[PDB]
Parts: sequence; C-alpha cells; structure tokens
Amino acid sequence: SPFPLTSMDKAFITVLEMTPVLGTEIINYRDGMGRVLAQDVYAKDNLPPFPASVKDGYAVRAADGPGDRFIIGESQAGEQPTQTVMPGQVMRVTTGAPIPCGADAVVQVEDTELIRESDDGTEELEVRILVQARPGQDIRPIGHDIKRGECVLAKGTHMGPSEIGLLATVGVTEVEVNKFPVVAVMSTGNELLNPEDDLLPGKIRDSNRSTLLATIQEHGYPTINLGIVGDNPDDLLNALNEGISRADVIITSGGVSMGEKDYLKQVLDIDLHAQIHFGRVFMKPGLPTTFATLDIDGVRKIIFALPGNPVSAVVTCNLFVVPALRKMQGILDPRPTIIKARLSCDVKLDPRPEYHRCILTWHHQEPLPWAQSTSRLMSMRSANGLLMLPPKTEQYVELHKGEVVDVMVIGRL
Amino acid sequence: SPFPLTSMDKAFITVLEMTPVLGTEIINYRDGMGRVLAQDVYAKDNLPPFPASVKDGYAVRAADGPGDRFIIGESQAGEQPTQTVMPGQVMRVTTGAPIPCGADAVVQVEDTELIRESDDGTEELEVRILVQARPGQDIRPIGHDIKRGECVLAKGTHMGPSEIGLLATVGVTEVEVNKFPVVAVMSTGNELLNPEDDLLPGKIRDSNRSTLLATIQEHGYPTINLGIVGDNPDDLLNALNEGISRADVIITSGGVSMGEKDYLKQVLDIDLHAQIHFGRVFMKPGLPTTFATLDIDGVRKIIFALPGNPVSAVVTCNLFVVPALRKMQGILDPRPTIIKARLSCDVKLDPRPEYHRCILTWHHQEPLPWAQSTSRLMSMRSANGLLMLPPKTEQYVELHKGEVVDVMVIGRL
Ligand SMILES: Nc1ncnc2c1ncn2[C@@H]1O[C@H](COP(=O)(O)OP(=O)(O)O)[C@@H](O)[C@H]1O
Ligand SMILES: Nc1ncnc2c1ncn2[C@@H]1O[C@H](COP(=O)(O)OP(=O)(O)O)[C@@H](O)[C@H]1O
Ligand SMILES: [Ca+2]
Ligand SMILES: [Ca+2]
Ligand SMILES: [Mg+2]
Ligand SMILES: [Mg+2]
Ligand SMILES: [W+6]
Ligand SMILES: [W+6]
Ligand SMILES: [W+6]
Ligand SMILES: [W+6]
Ligand SMILES: [W+6]
Ligand SMILES: [W+6]
Ligand SMILES: [W+6]
Ligand SMILES: [W+6]
Ligand SMILES: [W+6]
Ligand SMILES: [W+6]
Ligand SMILES: [W+6]
Ligand SMILES: [W+6]
Ligand SMILES: [W+6]
Ligand SMILES: [W+6]
Ligand SMILES: [W+6]
Ligand SMILES: [W+6]
Repeated sequence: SPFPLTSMDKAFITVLEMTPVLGTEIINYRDGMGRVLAQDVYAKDNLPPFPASVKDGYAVRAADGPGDRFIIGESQAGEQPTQTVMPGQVMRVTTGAPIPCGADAVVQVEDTELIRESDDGTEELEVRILVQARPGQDIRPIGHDIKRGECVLAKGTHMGPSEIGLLATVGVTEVEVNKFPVVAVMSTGNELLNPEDDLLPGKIRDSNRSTLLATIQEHGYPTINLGIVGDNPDDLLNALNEGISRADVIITSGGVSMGEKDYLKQVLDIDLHAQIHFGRVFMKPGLPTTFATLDIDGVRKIIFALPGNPVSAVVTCNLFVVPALRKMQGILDPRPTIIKARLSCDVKLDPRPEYHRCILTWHHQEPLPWAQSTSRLMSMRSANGLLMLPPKTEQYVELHKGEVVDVMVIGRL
Repeated sequence: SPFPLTSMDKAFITVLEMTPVLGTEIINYRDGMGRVLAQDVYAKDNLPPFPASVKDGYAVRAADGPGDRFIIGESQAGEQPTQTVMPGQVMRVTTGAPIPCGADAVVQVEDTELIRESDDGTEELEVRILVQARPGQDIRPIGHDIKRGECVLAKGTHMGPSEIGLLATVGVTEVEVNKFPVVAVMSTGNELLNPEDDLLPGKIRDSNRSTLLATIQEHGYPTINLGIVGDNPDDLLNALNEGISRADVIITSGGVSMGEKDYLKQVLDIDLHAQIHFGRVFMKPGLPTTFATLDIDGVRKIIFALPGNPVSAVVTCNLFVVPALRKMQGILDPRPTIIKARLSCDVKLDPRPEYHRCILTWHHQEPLPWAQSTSRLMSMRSANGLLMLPPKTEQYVELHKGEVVDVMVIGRL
C-alpha cells in the first residue's frame, strides 16, 4: 500500500540498526587505509631497541664533567659499537646511533669545541666538553617510545597514514580488519540511455548511475555497475538477483513513487521476498526513499531504492547509504560529521526537513564557515556539504543570512 | 654551508611559486574524480529535450477548465506520443514522460477523481479534473534545465561526483584534464630495515616510507616506492636519478641535518645540480626541511628532502608536499583548508611556529570544534588536523584550554 511517512530520525536509526557489520579478513598493512582493525596489535620489540642518541655530538661519562677528551671512535647509525668509553674519553655519535658501553650521556656538538683533527681533516681526535651533562641527557633509553609487549593499536581503530606507519614500525605487516562492502548500482527507466549514446526521441541520458558510483568510490568502496534496467518487473527481478549474487549492497534509483510503471517496491516484496523497512520518508527532497533487507542463509543483503530525480538520488545517497557503508566496514560510530555554519542567504522553511548541497568556506579570521547553497569562482569547487534545514513552525518560517545551521560534511573540506 | 633559516611563510610561498602545473591529457569521465578540467564543457542537447511532465497525472488543455474528460491514451516515459489531445480529452502522463501535442498543462493525479476504468481495471477511461490548471503547470519546457550550447562546466573546475554526473547528462564522456603527479618516495639511512624484517643489532624499521606513501595515496596520486638507500653519496645519486626518470616529484626523508653522514644537500647541489631553494625552515618540528627543483630539458622536477624524524616527516609532508601536489594537478588555489578550533588543553609557545597532529571534534550544539592533540575512544580515530600554534612573544607565552587556534585539515573530518 502507500507506505507510512517515516520521520527522518526514525529512518536514519532504522538504517543503522538493521545494517550488518561485515566479517573480517587478513590484509597487508600497506592496504590498510580506511580499514578498521579487528584485532589488537602488539609490539614485539622495544623502540628504540638500543639506547639511541637524540643529537649529533659525543657520548660521554657525565661523571667526567667538562674538559678535554680523547675521541676514541665513532658510533654510526646502523652499527653496534664495540669499544667501551673510559674516563677521559668520548665517542662521536650521530642522531639515531647507539650509545656505546661506558657512556651515560650525550653532549651535543654545539656545547663542544674541537681541539685536534687528523691532517686530512676527516677524523676528529680531541674535543673540549663545555658543559656538565645531566645523567642520561640526549639519550632515548631502550623502550622509551614503545615497549616490547605494549598494545600499540586497539581493535576498532580506523586507520590512516600514521597507523600504517606504526604497523611498519612494529613490524606487523599483516592485520585482521573488517571487509569493505561491495556496492552494486543500477538505474531504472525506459527513458534512459547510456552517457555514451546520442539522444533518441523521448529519451534522456542516465546520470544517477555515474553520480552514485562516484560517490561510493570517493569513500573507497569497490563497486559493481549493473547498468540500466527497464520498467518491467521480470527485468528488475533478474537485475536484483544479479546484484544480490555479486554484492553486499544494492543501490537502485527510480521507480519508487506510486506511478503506474513504478514496480520496485512490488518486486522487492512479492518477488524478491525482501523486508521493506520504510518506503516513504518525510524529507525534502527524497520522499519515496525505500530501504529493505534480505536474509539469505546467514547473510543480510541491504537494498536502497532511491528516488529517480537526480538531486534526490545524490542527497539520499549521502544521508542514508554512506553511513550504512561505514557501519558495514566496521566503523564503530558511523555517523557523518555535522558542523555549524552560517547561511549565506535567506531561506524559507518547509514542513519537511530540507537538505541541499552547499559549499563551506572559511572567511579570514571569522570562527564559523559560511554555507553557500549550490560568484564565478565558486563554480570551480565541488559541493562539500549538505545543508540540513529544520522543519518550519508557526514561530520559525524562514531563516536569515548569517543564522547558524547544521551542515553535514560530504567532501574533503 | 649551513643554510639560512627561512620563515614558514616564505618557505610555503616559495614551494607554490616554484612548483609547475602539469600538462593535460584526455580521460574518460568516469575517471574524473579529483581531476581539474582543462577545457570548458558545453551541452550539445537541451535538458529536457522534450517538454516533460513533473508529475504523475494528466496532460490537459488548460482552456478546457475543470470537468469530465475522456482519457485517450497514456504517454509513457521513453516514448514520443503519437496522439494529439483535443478539447474534452486528456492523456495520462508519468513523471519524466513527454507532453503530447495539443496539451499545455499537467494536472497531478491528486487533483482528479477517476470516473471509469476498464472491466479488468487496468485501463483508465474517464476522469474528472477538479482544478483550473495554470498555463504550463507541472511541465518542464524543452531546455528548462540545460540549453543546447550552454557552458555547463568551466575550465578550472575541480571535479566531484556531481560534476561526473553532469558530464554523463550532457554526454561528454571524454574530457581534457590536468595530469596527476607521480610521486616517488625514498628513505635514507644505514640503520633502516624493511617493515618485513626482524630486527638486527643497531637497526630499526623504516616507517617514513609507509607513512609518506599512504599520505600521498590518500590524496589520490600515483606513487613509486624507491626503497631504502644507505648513507652513501653514490647510492643517493643513483636513487635520485631513478626517481627523476620515473616520477614528477621525489620525496626523501633523513640525512638533511648537518651531521657527518648526512649527504643529501651535497648530493642535490654538487652531483645532481639541482637548485636548493631552502635548506632550513624556522618551524617546530621540521627545521632541516629542504626544497629543490631540477630543470631538465623543458621539464621541472620537484624534490622534497624531509627530516628523518618520523613525526617531522609526516608534518612537513602535509604542510609543504600536499599543496605542491595540488598545484601540480591543476587546482587553482592549492592552499589547505584552515579552520578555527578550541584548544582542549594548555600549551606553551615556542619561539618557532609549532605544528602538531590533532583530532577535531564537534560537541553537541557548540559552534566551534575542539582540537585534541594526539579518553580511550579517541584512539579509535586517526588525526584529521594539524594544530598551527603561533610563535611566542613577551606578551603571549602560553595558550589556554578553550582559546581559539588555527587547524589545518589533513583528513576526512
Ligand atoms: N538515472 C537517471 N538519470 C537522470 N534522470 C533520471 C534517472 N532516473 C530517473 N530519472 C528522472 O527522474 C525523474 C523521476 O523519475 P522516477 O522514476 O519517477 O523517480 P521515482 O518514481 O523513484 O520518484 C524523471 O524525470 C526521470 O526521467
Ligand atoms: N625512515 C625512517 N623511519 C623511522 N625512523 C627514521 C627514518 N629515517 C630516519 N629515522 C630516524 O629519525 C632520526 C633522525 O634521522 P636523521 O637521518 O638524522 O634525520 P635528519 O638528518 O634529516 O634530521 C634518527 O633517529 C633516525 O633513526
Ligand atoms: Ca521512472
Ligand atoms: Ca640518518
Ligand atoms: Mg515515478
Ligand atoms: Mg641526521
Ligand atoms: W629534539
Ligand atoms: W633533530
Ligand atoms: W522535491
Ligand atoms: W519530493
Ligand atoms: W520532486
Ligand atoms: W516534490
Ligand atoms: W518541490
Ligand atoms: W513530493
Ligand atoms: W517536485
Ligand atoms: W517527484
Ligand atoms: W623538535
Ligand atoms: W627540530
Ligand atoms: W628534533
Ligand atoms: W629539536
Ligand atoms: W624538542
Ligand atoms: W631543532
């Protein structure tokens, strides 16, 4: 029947509550960007694993105090020194080099004066130490940064470049992570042609498939292109069955209003036997947005049947689909970032919550960004926000330039 | 010699001023994410290309007024109607369907009552129109959204999903764009082992290469892994020559301070014959950061020789390298987004401007985010900002929790 109007808050919670978290797999750490760890990661070595110089200078005995010293040799990075530093002696050290036995502090070269070098001038022989070194000064002790057996990354961690670096550091080059969802995208309608086609009478080009696939790809998830499907229940069923076989998530657009050749809801329920959780949402745009799940064996497939209007499709994809994908790939709090911004122009409110693509810009020293709903130069930039306008009331019927509003971040700022 | 201390502002401007914009290439529109158009793009068709219904309803003659009408047929999406609507008649239409000849308005189904249908109930025969239609109501005229010959995207546009959708819409499936830079990354030092290696005496694992490659990959640029190179001028030269052959940009780390086995600056100048624009920057961390260019034939190569300390390397990569890469790939204003945030803890200022990775978080309804320099839960998130602290003065020697500071965005918020 005509599905109940579902509130935006209920629809959103329903998507998150009903979306599964995918299983795990082992990956190479270099492939970890944007992955969520499904294991704790432990250090199997100390960092540094030897006492290491913080400075270019000399390894000394602090008890020697300031004075003139014989340079017995050099500790070079990458090699364990063999000599022991005795009273009256020092060893040259470079940053990251091991501290030799017998030394207990480092004096940086700027707190020294060279006395004697070799004739060719390539070897230092004697040096004046000008300061009283503090015990342990300018040395990183064994384990100062990381200790053997320390947990350096917890399960649940959403990895960026520095986490990949940490895995490299501790030598943990394979890790268990959640899988990424595979997302299949289909367009529907007898009027649709491919982008590559010249127009024919009564027809237009399919843009949603491209826009949706790009949106998903921007977030790093693998995609499947299911093409254009006609307004025909058998064709829709066959396409959905392909999507279900090939992917974790199916996204369709078009054919979800109550029109005569809108078949998707019927096919989902009667033919595919999916559970439709909502089929209308009280929102602008996006009224006919539909969310269904299908359990086959012990696997839950998710299906988003988005409106056909191109603006509606991209808006609802960002509101509903992206957070579900984030939950599927193991992100613990998959909610989008919502920031406060100032309206750049007056806006009339609707009885429905309204959503509009916008561009966020910071002005000089002003603390809040401005939100400009999509000058010449502005066109050089792609939308990076979704303005989230409140429903109207007897009190508030309009918002004014400068008033503070919620904006969901949808692109790299 | 010991290079002059360059201010942060000068170093940053120097990088942008000396970095080239790469040439152009033709790509398929599906590959356009993050690319910058090097051509204006024009529509070769109207959108819609026929007069199109906005609603499910009936195509009517407004001059008929309200009343009872014979339904002569249906205009279905994807097909040009053949019948003409005469006085006293209407045609069913669906959203996106063409308006038949003879009709000049659409009345939505909710403003109608069905009078008669076929016995099987699959065909509507007569309908009551309850309203006086406004001329042209609920019709998108030819060219309403886009006109043939209109410029729909300007050169200089940095493309996201909606721009890809627009290309699909107008059927422009190949476009001229700036090339992306290819970025080669090398680590240096005799003490370094690969991540895959067990430790040996005096050695540590190479983490910078992984962190830097991931940082670059996060921005979408192709990379080349040049491996680990020893503290040896000949090996460094050979590696740099490989990077120059294989890539547009070379990033090294390590070996740029004035230590005894730090050879990079010498190799760059004497052996590679590159022009070093700065070799020290008055900043914390990142003092020894070095930027050079090399012109070969009519091609300018860029070389960033970053400090070896892992925190310094990732900070300077975000401050200097990423903006240069953005200029190379044709972004007109390649500067990073800097936002205002509140300090989550007291901080002492240094004579040098200081930079620290942080996490930005919005709290409930507070307009400004909090910046937390890198609770348990916080560790689940990767750094998304770089705190930019001002140099100290006689006046300001510390900043307090809650004070507003600049933060450069370095991850998806
Ligand atoms: N893939 C697409 N690309 C561009 N326009 C589309 C696409 N799919 C549908 N449309 C257009 O969106 C409008 C609404 O389509 P429709 O199928 O009625 O959406 P729904 O029934 O889901 O609300 C129509 O003008 C239709 O031509
Ligand atoms: N790739 C790397 N990974 C981890 N640590 C490194 C790496 N390269 C250098 N380091 C460490 O950074 C510190 C500084 O190295 P160094 O080569 O002296 O940097 P610079 O001379 O450029 O300031 C030393 O402790 C060194 O071991
Ligand atoms: Ca349709
Ligand atoms: Ca080194
Ligand atoms: Mg429809
Ligand atoms: Mg050094
Ligand atoms: W230091
Ligand atoms: W240092
Ligand atoms: W709408
Ligand atoms: W709507
Ligand atoms: W609509
Ligand atoms: W509407
Ligand atoms: W409307
Ligand atoms: W509506
Ligand atoms: W509408
Ligand atoms: W609609
Ligand atoms: W420092
Ligand atoms: W420093
Ligand atoms: W330092
Ligand atoms: W320092
Ligand atoms: W310091
Ligand atoms: W320093």
